[PDB]
Amino acid sequence: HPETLVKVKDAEDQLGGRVGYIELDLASGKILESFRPEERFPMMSTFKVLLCGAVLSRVDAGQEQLGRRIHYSQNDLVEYSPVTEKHLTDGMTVGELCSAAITMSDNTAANLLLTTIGGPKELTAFLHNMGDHVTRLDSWEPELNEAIPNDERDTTTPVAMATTLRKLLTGELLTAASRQQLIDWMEADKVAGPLLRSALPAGWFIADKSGAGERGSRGIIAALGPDGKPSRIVVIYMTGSQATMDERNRQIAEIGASLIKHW
Ligand SMILES: *[B]([O])([O])[C]([C]C1=[C]C(C([O])=O)=[C][C]=[C]1)[N]C(=O)[C]([N])C1=[C][C]=[C][C]=[C]1
Ligand SMILES: [Ca+2]
Repeated sequence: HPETLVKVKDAEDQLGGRVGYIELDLASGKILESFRPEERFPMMSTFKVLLCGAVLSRVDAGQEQLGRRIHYSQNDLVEYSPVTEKHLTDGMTVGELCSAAITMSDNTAANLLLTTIGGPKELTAFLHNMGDHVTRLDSWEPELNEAIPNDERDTTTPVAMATTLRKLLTGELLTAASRQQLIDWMEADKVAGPLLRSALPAGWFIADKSGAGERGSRGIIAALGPDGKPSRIVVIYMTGSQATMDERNRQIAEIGASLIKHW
């Protein structure tokens, strides 16, 4: 496997569109390497981690409980809701909704959680308020996956997302319990098998969240490291090609193989 930045540029060569990449040291926050760090990419389902950050912040502020059961109708269901579609009678707790949104990419679960915080506008305010003046959520699922227009809506940058993820996971913004719950959900991710996880050696820790959108869009955010503990943050986004799902998966896995090999 080639050097990581070479592999990233190669992925872009093969896919077309743009590929963005950043690797951060978790302990220090220092940027180790990057490519297109400050360019915008659609967040796609990766936003669901930030959403649950906002939910946990409200729990920490005594405004929400993870045990609170939410009921909803079949009319609330949108595409890609593999968990929520199974609980129309019994409903789901806020904590269960976050697990579904993060670990299964459940869209209705995300929408229901957005409602609890006051919508995409309030998620953006939450981000602005913790120091992220770049990332913006403008739409609900499943419209936010349009990857254009309109036009910088529903976007982040690799460095914005990486910095914000780091603050959520290790900063004093959330309580220790809440930081732990957020990473626990990400560690339990069920649908990112073919991505960074495919290149992960035995004994390593990974907590991640993937996403997919229109116009060749794919992405992953991760905290990972050897010896069962995370030590670096990795964010990879891609958009603006006609690449099939399999090919986009392959390039991300190959970037992963590279950054592990050249750790
Ligand atoms: B999303 O990325 O905001 C959402 C759900 C989804 C997540 C993942 C993943 O890897 O986490 C993947 C596939 C879908 N995306 C969509 O709702 C989008 N319309 C979509 C749905 C199916 C396949 C591609 C895109
Ligand atoms: Ca290029």
